[PDB]
Amino acid sequence: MENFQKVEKIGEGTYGVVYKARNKLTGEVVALKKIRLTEGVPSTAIREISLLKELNHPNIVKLLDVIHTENKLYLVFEFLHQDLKKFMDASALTGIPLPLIKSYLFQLLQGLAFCHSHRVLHRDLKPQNLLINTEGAIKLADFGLARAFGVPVRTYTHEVVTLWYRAPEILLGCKYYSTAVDIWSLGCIFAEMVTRRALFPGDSEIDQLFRIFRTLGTPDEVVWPGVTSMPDYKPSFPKWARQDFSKVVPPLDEDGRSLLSQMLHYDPNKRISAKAALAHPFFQDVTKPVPHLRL
Ligand SMILES: CCC(C)(C)[C@H]1CCc2n[nH]c(C(=O)NC)c2C1
Repeated sequence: MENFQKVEKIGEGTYGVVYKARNKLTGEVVALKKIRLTEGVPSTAIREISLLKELNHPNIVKLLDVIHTENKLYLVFEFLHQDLKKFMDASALTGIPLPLIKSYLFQLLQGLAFCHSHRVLHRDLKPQNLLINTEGAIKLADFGLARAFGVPVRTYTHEVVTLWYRAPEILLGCKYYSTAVDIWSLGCIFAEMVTRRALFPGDSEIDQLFRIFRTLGTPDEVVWPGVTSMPDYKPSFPKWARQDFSKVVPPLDEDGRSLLSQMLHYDPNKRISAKAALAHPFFQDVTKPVPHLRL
């Protein structure tokens, strides 16, 4: 772009670099993602992304514009001041207060209920693409399209993609993702906010898969019909017994643990939907606290 002045690099996104930029004309502060395209223009991929501009909801970071020019694809996002990853790190000694964790989870599920009702999947939810503001809101950002740009083994910067929040069906090679993959990721995020430690910190696809198995038990046809016929399932997978759930997220009350267990069901069909999750008793006393943010 030429109508933008970089303020600082927000990071090396999954497709390109992201800068905090000022719209030299409007004075608007935005998050600008630059995706390098090499020759064959991704018309399909480009149209999918563009439709995301109509996806407007209080818990979704607004995609202001999508500019394809000079073999580059620019995504202009509304700017929020901090991501959940940084907030979680900054809250590591004291932990995020439960009422705030609950508020964040509730809002994220409202956001997912919204995109899912519009047939939009995120596919790569993680603390890094969950953005928060001073008023207590948290918003989903950077919806992916495995249906197009697939899933680059490594972001444009040769950087390692995090597998910690990946649903088991994706790891087992399912060709078709369902909205259930986002519920799984959010469940993992919820656990992390609660314990202050990643639930399944795998450093490889198989390690990711096995860490899940070690905690939730190796899945079989009883809990997950069809699992043994999945593309990457191997009858040789070690058979781990399911761990007592009270050991998984200790500080969490029973309502929180029951909701989490439902978000982490192996069978995508048994996994709770965002809509049903919003009705869970865990949210009976949900409120909207203000986070203490250091910007
Ligand atoms: C790949 C796009 C990512 C990096 C997730 C951006 C999505 C949109 C966005 N808006 N603000 C921020 C921000 O980080 N602020 C401090 C972001 C992050």
